[PDB]
Parts: sequence; C-alpha cells; structure tokens
Amino acid sequence: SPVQTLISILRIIPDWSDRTQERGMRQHRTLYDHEKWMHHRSSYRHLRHLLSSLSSRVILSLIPPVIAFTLVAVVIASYNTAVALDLLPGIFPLLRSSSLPYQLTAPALALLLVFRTEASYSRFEEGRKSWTEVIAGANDFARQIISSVETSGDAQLKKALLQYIVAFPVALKCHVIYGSDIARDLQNLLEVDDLLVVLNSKHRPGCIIQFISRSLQLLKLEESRRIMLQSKISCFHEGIGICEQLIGTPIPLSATRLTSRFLVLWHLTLPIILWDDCHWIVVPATFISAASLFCIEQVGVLIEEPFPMLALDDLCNSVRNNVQEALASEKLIRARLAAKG
Amino acid sequence: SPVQTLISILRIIPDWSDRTQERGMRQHRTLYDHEKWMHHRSSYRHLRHLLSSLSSRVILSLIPPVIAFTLVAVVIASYNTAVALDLLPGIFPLLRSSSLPYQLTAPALALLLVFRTEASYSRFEEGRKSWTEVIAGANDFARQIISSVETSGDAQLKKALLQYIVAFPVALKCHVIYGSDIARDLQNLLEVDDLLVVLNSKHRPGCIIQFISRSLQLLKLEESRRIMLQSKISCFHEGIGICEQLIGTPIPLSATRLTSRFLVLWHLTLPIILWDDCHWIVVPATFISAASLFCIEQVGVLIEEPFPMLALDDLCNSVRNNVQEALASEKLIRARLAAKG
Amino acid sequence: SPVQTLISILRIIPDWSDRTQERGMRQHRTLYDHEKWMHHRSSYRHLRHLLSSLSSRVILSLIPPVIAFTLVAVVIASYNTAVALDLLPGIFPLLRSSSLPYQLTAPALALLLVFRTEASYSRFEEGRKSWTEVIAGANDFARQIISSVETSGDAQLKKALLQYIVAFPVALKCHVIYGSDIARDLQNLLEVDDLLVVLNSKHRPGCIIQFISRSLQLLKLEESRRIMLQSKISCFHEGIGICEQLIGTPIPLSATRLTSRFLVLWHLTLPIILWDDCHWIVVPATFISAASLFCIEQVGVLIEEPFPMLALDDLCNSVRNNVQEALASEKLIRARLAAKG
Amino acid sequence: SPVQTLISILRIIPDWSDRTQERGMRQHRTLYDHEKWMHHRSSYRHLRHLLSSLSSRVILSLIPPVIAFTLVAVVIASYNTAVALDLLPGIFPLLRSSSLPYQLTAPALALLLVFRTEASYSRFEEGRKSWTEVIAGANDFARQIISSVETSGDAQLKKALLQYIVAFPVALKCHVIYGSDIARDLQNLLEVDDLLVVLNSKHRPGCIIQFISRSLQLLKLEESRRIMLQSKISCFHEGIGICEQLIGTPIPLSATRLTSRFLVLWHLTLPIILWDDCHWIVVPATFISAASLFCIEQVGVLIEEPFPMLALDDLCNSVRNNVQEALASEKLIRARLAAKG
Amino acid sequence: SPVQTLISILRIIPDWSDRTQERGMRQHRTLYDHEKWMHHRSSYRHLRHLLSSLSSRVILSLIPPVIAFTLVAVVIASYNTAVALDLLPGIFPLLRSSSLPYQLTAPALALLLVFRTEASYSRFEEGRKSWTEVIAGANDFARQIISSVETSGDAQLKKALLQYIVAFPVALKCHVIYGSDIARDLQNLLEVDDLLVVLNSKHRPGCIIQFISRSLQLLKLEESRRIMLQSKISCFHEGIGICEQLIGTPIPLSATRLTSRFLVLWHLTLPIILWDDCHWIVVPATFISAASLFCIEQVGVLIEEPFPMLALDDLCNSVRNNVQEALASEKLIRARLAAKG
Repeated sequence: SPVQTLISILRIIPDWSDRTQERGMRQHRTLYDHEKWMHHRSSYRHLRHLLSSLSSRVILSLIPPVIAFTLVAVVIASYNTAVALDLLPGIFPLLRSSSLPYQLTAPALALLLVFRTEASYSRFEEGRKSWTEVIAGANDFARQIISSVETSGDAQLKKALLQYIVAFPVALKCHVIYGSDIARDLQNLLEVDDLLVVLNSKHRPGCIIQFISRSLQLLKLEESRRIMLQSKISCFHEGIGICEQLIGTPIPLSATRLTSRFLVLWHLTLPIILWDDCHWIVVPATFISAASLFCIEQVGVLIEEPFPMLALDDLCNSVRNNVQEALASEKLIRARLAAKG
Repeated sequence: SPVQTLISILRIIPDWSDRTQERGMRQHRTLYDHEKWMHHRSSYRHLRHLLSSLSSRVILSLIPPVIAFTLVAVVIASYNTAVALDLLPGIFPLLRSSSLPYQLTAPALALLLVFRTEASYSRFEEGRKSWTEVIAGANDFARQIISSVETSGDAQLKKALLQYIVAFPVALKCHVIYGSDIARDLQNLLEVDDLLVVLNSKHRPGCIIQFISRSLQLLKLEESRRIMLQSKISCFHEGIGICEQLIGTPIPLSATRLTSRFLVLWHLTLPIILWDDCHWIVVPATFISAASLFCIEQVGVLIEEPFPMLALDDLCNSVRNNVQEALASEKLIRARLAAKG
Repeated sequence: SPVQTLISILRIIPDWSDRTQERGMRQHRTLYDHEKWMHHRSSYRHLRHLLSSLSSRVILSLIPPVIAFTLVAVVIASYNTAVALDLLPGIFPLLRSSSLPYQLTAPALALLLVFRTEASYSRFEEGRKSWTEVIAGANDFARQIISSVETSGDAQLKKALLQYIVAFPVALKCHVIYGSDIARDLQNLLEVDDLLVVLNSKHRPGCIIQFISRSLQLLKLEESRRIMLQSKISCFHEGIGICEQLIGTPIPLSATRLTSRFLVLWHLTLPIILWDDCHWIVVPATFISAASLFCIEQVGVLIEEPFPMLALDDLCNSVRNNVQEALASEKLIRARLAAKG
Repeated sequence: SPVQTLISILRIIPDWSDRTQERGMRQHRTLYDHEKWMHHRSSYRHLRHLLSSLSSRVILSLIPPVIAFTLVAVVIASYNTAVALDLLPGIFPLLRSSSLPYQLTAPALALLLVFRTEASYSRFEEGRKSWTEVIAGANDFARQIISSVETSGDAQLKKALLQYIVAFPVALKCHVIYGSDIARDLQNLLEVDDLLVVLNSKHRPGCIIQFISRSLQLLKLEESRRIMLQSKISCFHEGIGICEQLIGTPIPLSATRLTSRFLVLWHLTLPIILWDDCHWIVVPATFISAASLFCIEQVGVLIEEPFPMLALDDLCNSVRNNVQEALASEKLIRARLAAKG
Repeated sequence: SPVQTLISILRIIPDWSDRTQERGMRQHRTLYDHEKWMHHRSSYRHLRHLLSSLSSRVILSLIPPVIAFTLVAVVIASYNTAVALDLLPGIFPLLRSSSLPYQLTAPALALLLVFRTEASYSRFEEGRKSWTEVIAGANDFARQIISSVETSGDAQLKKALLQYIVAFPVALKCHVIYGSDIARDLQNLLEVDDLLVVLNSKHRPGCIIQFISRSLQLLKLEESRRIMLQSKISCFHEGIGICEQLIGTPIPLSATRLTSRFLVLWHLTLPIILWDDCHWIVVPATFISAASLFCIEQVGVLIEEPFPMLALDDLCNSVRNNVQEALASEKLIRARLAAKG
C-alpha cells in the first residue's frame, strides 16, 4: 500500500497524456484548399504556432518525459548545491563531469533522431500515394464503366457495379481506421440486401471486390472489353496490400527502441555534464533539451501509422461526387457528340 | 483602445509581407531555354543574387520574424548594459548563460530544418513529374489519334477529340491555380456549345475526360484498336489524382509546427547565451542567424504547394503547338511514305 | 595449454551472445493491430524500453565489444594513475592526447554509422514491399480464378489451382527462413501426391509456379482470358528474384568492414584523448560511447537480411483466410447479382 | 568615365571565367570502358587530380568569387593591422568578433550546400535514366521490327522505318544540346526528301515519331501485331517529356539563391570572426574556405542541366551500330534456325 | 637521370597497390547463404575485421596516400622541433595555426565524403536490381516457354529457344566483366554452330536476343500467344541498357575530383593546425585521419562500377539449374494434373 499508493499517483499525468493524444487521432481532417494554404504560408504562422503550443497534443504527450528529466535536473542541482555549502558528511562528491564526451556524441544522437523521423515520414508518404492511386483507380474504373457498358439490358447491373466502385474506398477507409461504422457509411451507397452480405464478411473491402468481379462476368460484353475492365480491379488489391502492411509491419522496433534508450540516457546525465558551466541553469536547459529532442521523436511516432492523419472521408467523398456528376453530364455529352456527327 | 491601437500598428509589417508574397505566387513563369541557363551558370550570379536581395519576396516574408528577434536582442542587450552600469536596484541579475547547451543542440536544429525543406522539395519534384507525365501522355494520345483514326466519316469526331486532348492540360492547370479563368483559356480551344457543358461541371478536368471517353465509343474502330486508345486516358486520371493530393494533403503539420517552434525558441534565448562572448554584437548576430535560419524554412514553405512555381501555361501551350504542327505535317508525311511505296 | 586455456575462457561471453541473438531471429512475429499501436505510441514507452534493456537481444549482442573497450579504459586509467603517483621507473609517459583530432573527425564517424544503418533499413523496406506485392498478387490471382473459371468440367482443376496460389507464399516463406518445415506447413494446403512432387524439387516455390502454369494450360478457356490469367504469374517470379537477392547479396562488405574498423579504432584511443578532461570518468564515458555507437551498427546488422523480422506466417495466413471466405461468399454474391437481373 | 573605366576592368576576370566554362560544356565526351575505369580507380588519382587543378574549368569558374573574398580578407587585415599600430585617429575600432555565432551556424551552411548539390545530382541521374530508357526502347523497337515485319512487299517501308528509329535519338540529342547541326547528323541516316520534311518542322523529334507512327499504319500487319508495335512508341514521347522538363524547369530558384546569399554573407564576415585567433592567416584561411565551399556549389550548378555531361553522341551511335549488325546477322540466324527445323 | 631514378623509386608502392586491388576485382564471389549470414552477424566480426585489416585490399590501396601525408606530418614536425631548439637562422617561423578554420569546415568535408559514397552505393543498388530483374525475367520467360509451346513439331525449336534464354545472362555477364571467355562459358549451353554466329557478333547479348526473337516467329503459335511471349524479351533490352550505362557513364567527374582535392588539401595543412595542441602526436593523428577519411572515399570508388562485386556467375547458374529441374518435373506435373482430371 505505501509503495502502491505512490506508484498510482505517478500514473496520473502519463494516463492523461495518453487519453489526450488518442482523442487527437480520432479528430476529423479536411482537405486543404487555396485559402488554407494562404493561412499556412502567412508571416503570422510563427507567432500562432507558438501561442497554440499548450493546445497541441504532441506537446501534451511530451509532458511525462519532460517533467521527469526536469525533476532529475532539480535533484542533481539540489544535491550539488548542498555539497558546495558543506551541508553533507564530506565523503559525498560533486556530480560534475566534462562535456567533451557529449560534444563527440552530439552529432550521432541528432542524425539518429532525424533518421527515425525521416523513416516515419516515408511511411506517411507511402500511405498518401497508396490512397492517391486507389482514388484515381476508382475514378478511372467508374469513368470507363459509364462509357463501356452500353446494352440497355445491363442497366441494373451497371447501376449496381457503379455503387460498388464508390463503396470500395469507404470500405477500405473503415478497414484501416479503428472505430469505424461501415454500416453507417455504406447505408446510402449500397442496397439493403447487398450491405448485409458485406457486413457478414470478415474482409469487407475484399467482399466488395468480389461483387465487382462477379458483376463484370455477368455483363454482356465482348471478351477483349471485359479483360480491359477487369484489369482495373488490380489497383484495389494493391491498395489493400499496401494499407494492411503499414498497419501490420511497423518500423523495425530495434531501431525505435534505440532512439528511445539513447534519448533517455542522454537526458539523465545531461545535468551532470552541464553543471560546471551552468549551475542551476541545468534545470531550464534540461527542460528545453528534453522538450526539443523528444518532440522530433514524438512527431515520428505519431505519423508512423499515418491513416488517421489523412482526410480519408473527404477523399472517399470525392469519388462519390465525381461519379454522380458524370451520370448527370452523360445525356448532355451524348447529345453534344451526336450533334457533331 | 489603448491596447487595441497598438495591436493594430504591429500588424502593418506582417500584412505588407503577406500581400507581397501572394502577389509573387501569381507572377507568370517561363520555361528556361539555353541562354537562360548560361545566365544562370554565370560567375556574376553571386553578385547579382546579393544585389537582388531587397526585391526577393522570400526576404520580404522574413522581414516580421527577423525584426521581432532583432528587437529582442536589442532589449536584452539594453537591459544587460544598464545592469553592468549599476543603474538598477541590484536584485536584477545579468541575463547571461553558457553557450554549451546550444553547442550540443546546434546539429539537431540544422538537420531538422534541412529535413523539412527536403520534404518540401520532394513535393515540388512530385508535382513536376506529374505534369511531365500528363504533357507526355497528351502528346502521345494526340499522336496516336492522328494515326489511328482513318475513316473519313469520323472527320468531325476526330477534330473534336483532338480539341479535348489539348484542352485537358489547360483544364487541369485552371483546376490547381487559384485565380484562373478556364472560360478565357478554353475560348479558342473548345467549341462554344462544348465549353458551356464544361463550364457547368464542378470537376472540369473530369468533364473533358468524359467527352474524350464518349468520343472513343462513337468512332468506327475495331475493338482491339479502341482498347489501345482508351488505355491512354488513365494518365489523365493519374494526373488529376497526384495534383489534387498535393493541394489537399500538406506535409504533416506536426512536423512543420515543430520546425517553427524550435526556430522561435532558439532565436528568443540566442542573445542571452551569446552575451559573454559578444556583448552588443548579439544584435547583428541574432539578425544574421534569424535571416539565415528562417530563410531555409521559408524556401520550404513557399515550394510546399508547387504548382505556382511551375510554368504550367508554357507546358500547356507546348501540347497545342505540337498538335497543330502534326496536322500540317500529315499531308507531307503521307505523301513521302506513299512515295516510298 | 597456458595460452590455450585462456584463449577459450575469453570465448565464453561472445559465444553466449551469439547463441542468444540467433534464438531471437527464430522468435515468431505477429502483425500489429490497433491496440498494439496504442501501446506503441503510449507515453510509458520511454520507461518500459529502458526497463526492458537487459532482456533486449541487441544489447546482449553488444556485451562483448562494450566490455572489451571498458577494460581498455580501465587499463589505460590504471596505468595513468600509477604514473601520476611516480610508482614507475620514470621513462614511462602519461598516455594523454588532445581531443582536437577527434572533434574534427566526430561528424564523419556519425555520418558513416547512420549511412550503413540507412542502407540496412532500405533492404528491410525492399523486403517488406516484395512481400506486399506477392501477397497482393496472390489475392488478386485467386480472386480472378474464382470469377474467370466458369465451366463445371473444370471444378477439380479450379480447386487444385486455388490450392497452389495459397501454397506459393508458404513455399516462398520456407525458402527464405533457415529452419523451415515446408512439409508440415503445406500438409493441409496441398494434396498428398501433389506435396510429394513439390518436396522432391530443389526449388519448391519454382515447382508450385510450374503446377499453376500447367493448370492454366489445361483449363477450357478462351485464349485472351488465358493470357490475362497467366500474366498474373510474373509477380511470383519477381517475388522469388527480389527475395533471393536480399539473401544472396549483402551490403558491399567493404562498407560494412569500414564501419567496424572505424568504430574499433575510435573506442581504442578514446580513453587516451578523454583523460585530461575526465580522469577515471574515461571508464563510464567509454562504456556509454561503445554501448551507444555499436548499438546503431548492431541495429543495421540485424535488419540487413530482414525476412526473420517480418511476420511471414501471419501474411501467408491472410491469403488462405481470404480465399476460403471468397469461396463461401460465392453462392450468396451469385444469388444477389442474379436477383438484380 | 572615371566610374565607367573601373567598372569595366573589374569584368575582365569574370568574363574570361564565363567564356572558359561554356567552352567546357561544348567538349565531346566518350563512354568509359574497362581501361578508363582502371585509370579512374588508380592510387595516382589523388596526385593527378591535384596537378590538374589549374586546368579544371570548375576552379576557373571559382576564380572571381575566391579573389573577391581574398581581397576582402586582405582589406580587413590591413585595416586591423593599421589600428593595432595606432596609425588611425582613435575612434576607429578593431573589426573583430567571437567565432561562437559561426560555430552554431556552421552545420546549417554545410547541410544546405550538400542538399543543393544532391538535388543537382538527382537531376543528372534522372537525365541519365531517361537516355538509358530511350536507347533501350530504340534497340527493342528495332529488334522487333526486324522480326515482326515479314512481307516482301513491305521491304522499302521496313527499311524506312528502321532509319527513323535510329534517327530519333540523334534528333532528341540535337533538341537538348545548344549548338547542334541536325542536318549534318542526319545526313547519312535519313533520305534526302525525308530529311527536308524533318528540317521544316519546329519539333524535329516529334516529326520523326509521326513518320514512325504513319509507317506502322501502312504496313500489312494483323491488328494485334500492329498494336504491339505502336505500343513501343510511348517511350519516345516519355523521353521527349523528361528531357524537355529538365531544360525547362530548373531547381526552384529560391533554394539556389539562398545557397548563393548564405555563402556570400558567410565569407564576407569570416575574416572578422577569425582575426583574434588567426591575424593575417585570415587571408589564406578565407582563400581556402571560399575555394572549398563555392566548389561544392559550383559542381551542383554545372550538372544541374546534365545533357552536356553525358556522351549523347556515343549512346546514339550504339543504336545505329546495333541495328546494322542485326541486319547482317539476319540471313545467318534465319539459316541456323531453319537448319534446326 | 638523378631526377629520373628518384621519380621511379617513388612509383614502386602505388604500382604495387594498383596491381593488388585489380587482382581483387577478379576474385570470384559466391552468394550468401544462411550460415554465412550467421558468421556475418557474429559478435566476433569486430575482432576478425580488425585482424584482417592488413589483407584487405581497400587498406592496401590506401597505403600511398596515407604514407605521403604521414611523411608530410613528420617533415612539418621535424622543422617545427628544429625551430623550437633555435637550430635555424631566426627568419624561419613556426608552422602553426589556429584549428578554428578547420572546426568550421569539418562538417562540410564529412557531408561531401558521405554524399560521394552514397552516390556510389546507389550505383551498386541499381546494378543489383537490374540483375535481379534480368534473372527473374529469364526464369519467367523459360517457365512460360515450357507451358506455352505444345506442338510436337516444335520440339527442336523449343529446345533451341530454352538454350538461348539460359545463355543470355551468361552473355550479359561476359559483356560487363573485363576478362571474360564467352566461348568457354557458352560451350555446353549453345550448339557448336549457334555459338559460332554469337562469337562473330560484336554485341553478343544483342545476338542471343535476335535468335530468341527469330525462334518466336517460327513457332506454330496463335498470334495472341506469340505477342504474350515476345513481350518478355523487353526485360533483356532493359538489362543491357541499364548495365551498359553504369559502365559508360560514371558519377560526374567534377564531383569525384572535388572530394579528392578537398581530402588532399585538408591532410596537407592538418599537421600545421594540430601542432599547438599535439606536437609530435601530429604524425599518428595525421596517419589515422588520412586512413579513416580516404577509406570512406576508397569504398565508394571501388563499388562505383559494381559488376565485379556481384556474384554474376552464381546468379547465371541459378537460371540454368531452374530450367533443367523444370524439364525433369514436366512429365510428373503433367501426370498429376491429368490425374486430377
């Protein structure tokens, strides 16, 4: 109890930081337009970023490691100040050291920290390209289905097939985001009986592909045209593959634990080597170093699995908006090209 | 009012800098030719870049953050000089510190600043390749349409289809540049009734694709030849996808706010750590450091969304010039190859 | 014997480290899901990584080089302390040097160490993409076989062909992992007589491809449809090629021996240059430098051949689970699309 | 005149440097073979590069910026020496400063300089791959035309078509090199009347493509075989696109002017901060720093537009040599494969 | 003679180093297997690399530049020691300087050295991927020929065609390795009369392609199947293109001479700036700096043209072994799939 009521009060702050950053992963993102870019490039961005630093969830996640190292700096400083005043027995030395060992290893720590964050940014870029390809393939496939499928006996199957190409990016988004309601997001895109078959499947994006693939086998098409249409499905399998490996396989964990351990050991003895030159400036110096260096690691950690930093709902809605515009433009494009003739 | 007439005079300079850089985003760019490369590689480039530094809009955007840090250096220096002359009560210490904490963290700041600018340059390169592919696909598709389409009953549809392949890059350029007049830019490329249907569409580059796709369904072609032609449309969907994700999804904003915050905190205490070694040289030193380090961040910020730094009007005009040269060379190439035979 | 009983006691620790890390290469990995990402991003990761540092097998592999350099620091320190007390003849100088030569070469060592680890991480990423492509191709090929193959006379050949597409990733996994039992892993995927032919082949993933390729020649298909199906086999040859070159061709060994030699020479004279500023702090300083710098090299060494850090059994089971779900959804998707009609 | 006869004598050296480097862009390059690699890897390369440093045109281009900064170092040193001897009124201070501000910003300058040169090398690599693809596509297309085209009535058209595939890389080389004589380079590759049509076209590589595309429409081919042959033309459009964007779009000029300005300001005050430690060694120190740091920038500037550093004439001659060897081997390969049968 | 008998004794060591490294380029390499990876990752690699440092040919190539700089350090040290003892007239100053100029430029030298070696490693990776693609294409093409070619009248042509797909990687290996005996390496792969036609061709890998391309025109195939088979030849043209550009076009030589010149000037004045702090420790310090920094450049130089560091004979033998296993498995796979039916 005496070691169990103190081990629980120490968890109050890290638990709050953990609850705060997870709520920030569930925030809804929006695509940038032109006026958001003007605000992004403004000369006031430096002041407004500094003023928004106590509402940023990166900095709130950094509160446990920054306070822990700052108390260690205060403890080392208090002990050193007490020794300098001869308040201790005399066997107790001053916890000081040369900064030369840290000068030699300072560029290695920086290069390793930036390497891990560059590896994390590469995973964000790969996630962004994969979604770009899936949305451009869904737009392309839908555009070709509106042109290719001519026969009036295939009106219902063409309608059904265009509903599954719009539903596929929504299914993939629900497959990669933790609390997702695919039933709610597909309620007005799929038929009531089509959505029951998808909801009974463990791999829902896989199930929509199978409806698309079976629909292309039932259309009255020449075989050359069908091979052209069913070659557009492979981008959906590629999308599923790339997105599932980014959630399944993180950056090799030996590299991420090395960056953690190196940053913890460096900030544990940093007050000891800074003492001769700084004295009690070790406290604010350790505070600023821990806040600056653990924030480079925190940025990389938060974008390592990148699907919650992407506006997947706005990208999915673009395909739906593009397909309904094209079904309304069809009579007026057909008329104009018949007039040409 | 007393705190509201001073909060407004402080906005005069950042508002001017913001109006100056946005006007520089709307400047018209031209493709480099050989004599511009000779001028670019000249030994006078070092002098002429230095002389053009007060007309460069990067440096004008840097005027608010550089003056703000320079006044902070002047305030810290004035306070320190007043303390050294014993003009203050005596409880007021000298704002000085060891430079050793900044020596240890100097390589981390540099690596992070160059990482953000490299990420911005990667987005410029991706925007450049995407336009290269769309212009080469428009040239290829047009070249094949001039060869493939033979039948004299399809003369008007071939004319119409070649107008939409030239119009597509203009539509995509108007779709990614903020103040664009697609009606003015397509006035002499599309028919009056064809341009009305495009102007009524929310996704105009999408609408031109649908005219191309419907035109290929109405041509008297063998099915194998039609599949070959409609496979050339996918580069247009890819172009739309890549260009829309560069405007919709910026570099993850946690990484860009970290570079901003780190640069602001570093220049706020930089006069304090430089005092013992520099005294009033903290003012020009802080001026040069803020101007040098915030300019690396400013370059990255301005090319992060890269379409205004690209000569999209000259690249679009190349496709138009290439297609009209090919329609004039057609009778003389046909004659020469008939002579061979 | 006197030089042969001491040369054997020195091998006790490196042999134990070598047996410990190899047992860690044979540990079974699991795909990350959402709750493992929450635990990965927690604010307690910094404390729990530090507490798990004496059970991490990277650090146990670092035990021989870190102790060897720490004893060298103790030997140099003991000799220097004995000279300072005039316990030696007097011809014996103090083993001290300026740190200026190491200050000039410190950034070169860091850049080279991070380059070798970045090259190793690039090989891990290439291994990860190759598996992503092979699993997405196996999913795509299986999905098309379930749609394409219609004829009821080809029921047994379609069953057989879907067993070989699920078996191929298991065969490739057994081909790249050292102690593998392909007979045990293919016992319930292949027929008893089909598995005997695969087990008699030296290149088992190659043998499964040949069964797939022969099965596509015996199906009653139109030739255009067969060419479409046999074009899906090339991703399996590409998978075999990429995976075999990662095991056959390491990072050029001249670059890896340079990083080893540079790190050994740097830690051999590091106590000599640190003495004037540190005295007996050369022992913990050399301990921390050797542990920090050889751990960056160790991470790169352990992920250089990356297939044991990948959850190849879970990725292989995903294809098997996806194909059996699709064979159970087939009657209910066929019914729904017939109802449409 | 007094300010106009001195402004002209100062241009003598930069004009000479500009005339010298442009003449080096027009030098003819040759492909490396095995004995040039042995000479390239020799242990004498370090001495022979140092001895050839006053004939290297990079160093001659660096002569204006290196002399300008060296005279500034001499002026600052002369003024400081005159002040130390009390030869001035006494209101004149010594132009000295702490080197600490430059120590903090030294790693930022290095990282930015190497980033710009890496961006320039990436443009050289992209230019090299684009030429590799165009030459391999010209070899592939020619090889297929020699096999595919069988009919004896198409002998003259097959001859003509193989002349245009060899002529296309020569036309593209003349299109990207400033003083080119396409008439002289195509005089023995094209017919006299075919070369007149190409010379009358503004986009000559585009004109050759149109002859190839029209020749494939006039051959007596099955449609499936023609689609296979005309799919080999797209690599030529891709080649034109990639090569034209490298000449049209340089590295964003905001990034290149920042590297210029940073290097000029750094070498202007470098004698002032080096004085206390170096005195008149500021002159050779500034000379070596300006020569070393402006040479990293000069290398990047000279390879930024890379087509003059590539042996485009030797790569073009390889396609011509490969096609004539294949037309002489045709009777003896046909005989051997008929003997098999 | 007096200046000609001394200019020849100085060439003894660089000539020996040049003869030693070229003999190391001709050593035969073997593919890594699992037990070589265990030995590669062992904790004894740090000791065994250090012990093998006087048999490594990188270090033997470094012997001329390391001895030359070490004698310069000995000459500068001897002159400085003689001046300190007043053994000279007195007009002779001490060759000493501040290390501050080298501290500012130390990170630029390191970044440039690692950039050149990263560029060299990128050329090794490109060479490795190109061979991976050619071997996977040869495996794929052979696998399809064994399935596709059915007719019993084409037995000899199928045999011949499978001999040319195995012979092509051997021909490409002989085309990129300096002393190669293509006649000896193709003696048991090609027919005696087929090998005479290949030996009479200047571009032997090109000649084998032409036999493959002519063999596919003589087979009794449907045209759709022939187009599928002749599309597998393009990877051979791509392989030839990528491999020839790596031997023809080195890293731009302006960048490689800059790294050479910078490293030579840096080690020439390094004893002068290290003297005040080191005295005769300038000799071992210059020895270690020259050995460490010129070894990073030497690694890059030796892998810049990478084909001799690749096990091209083992990769070529894998295709031959895979094709003969598949011709022996053909009767037993045909039997098993006929039993299914």
